[PDB]
Amino acid sequence: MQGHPEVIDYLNTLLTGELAARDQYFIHSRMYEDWGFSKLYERLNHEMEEETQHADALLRRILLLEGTPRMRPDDIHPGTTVPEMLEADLKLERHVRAALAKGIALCEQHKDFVSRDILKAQLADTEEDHAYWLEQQLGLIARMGLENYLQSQI
Amino acid sequence: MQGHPEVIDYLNTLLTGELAARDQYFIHSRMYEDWGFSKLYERLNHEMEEETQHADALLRRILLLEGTPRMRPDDIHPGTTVPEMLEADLKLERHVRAALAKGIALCEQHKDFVSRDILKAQLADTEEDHAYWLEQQLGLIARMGLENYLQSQI
Amino acid sequence: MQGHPEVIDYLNTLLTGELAARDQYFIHSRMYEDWGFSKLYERLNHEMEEETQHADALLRRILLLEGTPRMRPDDIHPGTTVPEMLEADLKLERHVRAALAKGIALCEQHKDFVSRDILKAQLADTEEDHAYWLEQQLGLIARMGLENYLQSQI
Amino acid sequence: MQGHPEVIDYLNTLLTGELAARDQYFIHSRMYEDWGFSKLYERLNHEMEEETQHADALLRRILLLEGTPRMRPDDIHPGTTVPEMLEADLKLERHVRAALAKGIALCEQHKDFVSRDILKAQLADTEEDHAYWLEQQLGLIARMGLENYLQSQI
Amino acid sequence: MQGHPEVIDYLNTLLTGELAARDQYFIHSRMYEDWGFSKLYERLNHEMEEETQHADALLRRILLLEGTPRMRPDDIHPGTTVPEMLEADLKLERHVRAALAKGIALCEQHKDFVSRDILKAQLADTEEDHAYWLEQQLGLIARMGLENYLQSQI
Amino acid sequence: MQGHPEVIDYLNTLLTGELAARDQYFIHSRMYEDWGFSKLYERLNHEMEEETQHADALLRRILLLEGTPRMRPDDIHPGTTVPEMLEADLKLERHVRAALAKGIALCEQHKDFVSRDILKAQLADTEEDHAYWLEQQLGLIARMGLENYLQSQI
Amino acid sequence: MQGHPEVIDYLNTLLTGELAARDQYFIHSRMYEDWGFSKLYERLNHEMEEETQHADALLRRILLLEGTPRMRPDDIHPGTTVPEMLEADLKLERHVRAALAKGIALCEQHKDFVSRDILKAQLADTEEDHAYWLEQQLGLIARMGLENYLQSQI
Ligand SMILES: [Fe+3]
Ligand SMILES: [Fe+3]
Ligand SMILES: [Fe+3]
Ligand SMILES: [Fe+3]
Ligand SMILES: [Fe+3]
Ligand SMILES: [Fe+3]
Ligand SMILES: [Fe+3]
Ligand SMILES: [Fe+3]
Ligand SMILES: [Fe+3]
Ligand SMILES: [Fe+3]
Ligand SMILES: [Fe+3]
Ligand SMILES: [Fe+3]
Ligand SMILES: [Fe+3]
Ligand SMILES: [Fe+3]
Ligand SMILES: [Fe+3]
Ligand SMILES: [Fe+3]
Ligand SMILES: [Fe+3]
Ligand SMILES: [Fe+3]
Ligand SMILES: [Fe+3]
Ligand SMILES: [Fe+3]
Ligand SMILES: [Fe+3]
Ligand SMILES: [Fe+3]
Ligand SMILES: [Fe+3]
Ligand SMILES: [Fe+3]
Ligand SMILES: [Fe+3]
Ligand SMILES: [Fe+3]
Ligand SMILES: [Fe+3]
Ligand SMILES: [Fe+3]
Ligand SMILES: [Fe+3]
Ligand SMILES: [Fe+3]
Ligand SMILES: [Fe+3]
Ligand SMILES: [Fe+3]
Ligand SMILES: [Fe+3]
Ligand SMILES: [Fe+3]
Ligand SMILES: [Fe+3]
Ligand code: NA
Repeated sequence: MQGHPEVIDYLNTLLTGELAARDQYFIHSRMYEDWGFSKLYERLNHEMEEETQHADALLRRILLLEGTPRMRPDDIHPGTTVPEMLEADLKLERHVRAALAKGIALCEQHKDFVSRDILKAQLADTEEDHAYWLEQQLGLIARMGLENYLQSQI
Repeated sequence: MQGHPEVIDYLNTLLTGELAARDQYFIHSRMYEDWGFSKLYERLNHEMEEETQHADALLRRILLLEGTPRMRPDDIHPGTTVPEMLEADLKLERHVRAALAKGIALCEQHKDFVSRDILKAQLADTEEDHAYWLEQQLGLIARMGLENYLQSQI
Repeated sequence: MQGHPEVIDYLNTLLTGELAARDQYFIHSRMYEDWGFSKLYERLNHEMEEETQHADALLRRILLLEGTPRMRPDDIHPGTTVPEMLEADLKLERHVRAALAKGIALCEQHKDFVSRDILKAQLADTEEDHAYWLEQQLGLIARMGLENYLQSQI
Repeated sequence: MQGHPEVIDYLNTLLTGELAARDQYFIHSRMYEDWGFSKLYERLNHEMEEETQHADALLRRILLLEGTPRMRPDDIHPGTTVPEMLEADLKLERHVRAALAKGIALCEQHKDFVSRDILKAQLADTEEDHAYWLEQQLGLIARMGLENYLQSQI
Repeated sequence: MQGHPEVIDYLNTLLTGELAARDQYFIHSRMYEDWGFSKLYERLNHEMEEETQHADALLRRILLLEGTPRMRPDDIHPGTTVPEMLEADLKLERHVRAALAKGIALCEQHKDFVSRDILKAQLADTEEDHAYWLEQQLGLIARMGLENYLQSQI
Repeated sequence: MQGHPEVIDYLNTLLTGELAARDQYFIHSRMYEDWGFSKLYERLNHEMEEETQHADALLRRILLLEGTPRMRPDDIHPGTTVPEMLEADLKLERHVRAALAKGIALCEQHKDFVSRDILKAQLADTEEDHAYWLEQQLGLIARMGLENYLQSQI
Repeated sequence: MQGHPEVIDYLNTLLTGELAARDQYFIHSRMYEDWGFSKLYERLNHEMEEETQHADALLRRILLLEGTPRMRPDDIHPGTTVPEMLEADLKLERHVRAALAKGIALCEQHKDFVSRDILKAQLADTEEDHAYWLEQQLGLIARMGLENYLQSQI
């Protein structure tokens, strides 16, 4: 079934963004492990798998709609310290959140309700799981201090 | 069996107080979880269930005594930080403690010994479980500092 | 992430309504049990738990959106006989249904699609589970008579 | 193997009748459930599955005999109340019974003994299971009254 | 709860379409089995069950909304060869897809968000399961030839 | 119990025909295995066992009726290639089908209803299992070509 | 421990190549599934996981050696048909093979024997698993024809 060219293009924009999110969590999780923070490694490794699934859902939907997926990831922007890395992932998730919301609006306008639902599932993941967890870590650092927070992530 | 109107009225006062305790633990537990303190969430979520059972015991006893339960909760007074929330719950439990003790005295005076025993069970919970645990947390903050205490509640 | 103030306010209106639904089922279920209708007790006790979960979902979403939840329940309006209690719960659910539908429209307008989905889940529960079951009981009373219906709920 | 054109045509008449029986039980069972009579729902849902199997046996036999099955169901005639629905299903089963008996006679005449046996299996189901159960329900309503009968089907 | 007459009417249009889809898969699956293609039989038998569930969801929703379901299936249009049957089912699913999308738009307009969600679930099934699988089979025939494809479906 | 001499004689005719069917499947199944088509071997080996049981039922019935069974099999007519062997077994089953139908008519005429039922069971096996499967194989060869069909039977 | 800058740079070149291999298998596997070749989907999905592990081993080794991993994947070059996709993956694996062999030589020269061993493990995977399997598929297409080969991958 041929999708609407505007929806396919916009799914392709989301796809290169999810491929990038996957890669930024790839490097941050391994950096965390390199420093001995295994709890941060585990969480961001898990989030890398989750972004791979988000990318996979977009890719498959684009193929079903007879589009050609764009496989070049967006640039990533890794941090160099634990607070910079948390902030960099939160900025990325906020960008994804905004992009998914605009995508849902576009899908509704072009009456592509299944693509809309696929983006809504990812939006809920972005807001209630990925971004929220990051806001919490930054909040924890603010409440107990960075040293105590890092101790808790060994 | 018709209870004494003074006992029924006083059980109704305790009931609106327990409905309020339930609700104050509802909001504090979720605030704790919002900030990433899952151990505080778990404990206050558990205490919300316990106040619901205390409310339930009062409600059922009022119905057995052919009274009409008053279902409007007392106002709650949530805190805005972990130490304010602990202090606010301790103040509420101290109020409940005093109210239950006065109720036991009233039940004894009106020779309603089963209602007295129901309040005694709740009084033991209030003093030895709910209030004591709160005093302990505040004591811990005083002994290791707030930052260390918060770290321990992640 | 800061939610839209209009959405947060409206979620807060829904929250005080769910806290009230929870409490009206609290008292009706116990009244049913007081009279010996254990099947009505079981169903409304189950519905009290369900409204507590609906309230919980709203409360958590409001906190995620950086709002302050309003914990005062709306007034309840319990019945005094089995048909009045069924009618009173149906009137409450119809009110909730209308309020949730208006909320979904508001969330769509402010492009808060995750809050919309949370309300849609609750709307489906309200229409297809809570309100429908009540309409059925009233329908049963109409078809076999109140005496037979009450016999069936022992 | 080419069947006798008269037998194939007559199997096709039975087939559109079974497709209709399936559909009339589809709607009646769901109407019963809509009203809260789950025991009537369960029985007629089960009978819908049974008519689907009766239809399936006829359809497959028609294909084996190199005919073309007629898939348009006969008109159905649902009732609007429990006694009308029982009467409407009994009238349909009595019609099926008569049609199957005439079919068995036709198959015997054209020496199609396997098609005869397939109709005999369905005739036994129609008389001893479907129609009999309906006659029993109507008999029960007559003996204990409609209100008591409906109570028993919740 | 009385639904909007325009939504009820449109659900009734979808219902007669699902009853038809169920019946077209009924006959095609049995034709496939008659020819010895058991893998096609299994898949279309499974899809017949799925359309029966789609019909059932619509029927129940119409009853909940106090409408009267229309139980006459749309005409079906079975093929006479494996490629015609695949094409005929794909044409039917494309028609259903378009009809469901228009229905979702109508439900949104009349603020019937639960009926909208029921259609969205069916739309996802239609696009991502039923229609996609058909497009794949036709694609396979194009890539390996009809003879090889038929061999693979024994 | 002495059977009718005409029925006994006719059962004896069917018996020598079943002994022959058993033997023709004996040789064809082993020829299929000799060539490496193990799926054809398995099916015709299974059908040899089934004809042995059909023969056994006739033999025992003849003895019960105090007749003397005729144990000389009819001549068989094996094919020399897979399509000739399928055609030769289909011709044999069509002959058996016709002979069983005439036998059922004869049994009905002589009011030997148990012998009739024994032949009806075998007739259903002949039409719906043995002959149908053969027609299907020949149909498959016609649809995918003989080479592909043979590949599928390895 | 600081690695040799020339080795770190060369590991970084291999890393962007493995990230690309991972992505080319990502898209090809999903394209294969889109067309209904589930065996090709399964194999290339498995190879995507394997390249992710190869990338992960390089990334971690670069961090251990105190380098900064380069996370931008090389360009990929997906095919548009099954033979083009197989050829495109074989060309990529041949490039990886050559790059790994040059890397092993470089590591030996700089006496980084553990990095050498990590590349040797990946080289064995590339030659004996990934590239060999691709050569086999192309060989199969050449021996039985593309149509038969595609049939075998459903
Ligand atoms: Fe997760
Ligand atoms: Fe997660
Ligand atoms: Fe994502
Ligand atoms: Fe998640
Ligand atoms: Fe994310
Ligand atoms: Fe406890
Ligand atoms: Fe406790
Ligand atoms: Fe208490
Ligand atoms: Fe306790
Ligand atoms: Fe307490
Ligand atoms: Fe429930
Ligand atoms: Fe419920
Ligand atoms: Fe609710
Ligand atoms: Fe529910
Ligand atoms: Fe509710
Ligand atoms: Fe049955
Ligand atoms: Fe039955
Ligand atoms: Fe029937
Ligand atoms: Fe039956
Ligand atoms: Fe029937
Ligand atoms: Fe399925
Ligand atoms: Fe399916
Ligand atoms: Fe459907
Ligand atoms: Fe499906
Ligand atoms: Fe469908
Ligand atoms: Fe068998
Ligand atoms: Fe057999
Ligand atoms: Fe036989
Ligand atoms: Fe058999
Ligand atoms: Fe036979
Ligand atoms: Fe492997
Ligand atoms: Fe491998
Ligand atoms: Fe590799
Ligand atoms: Fe490998
Ligand atoms: Fe490789
Ligand atoms: Na082949």
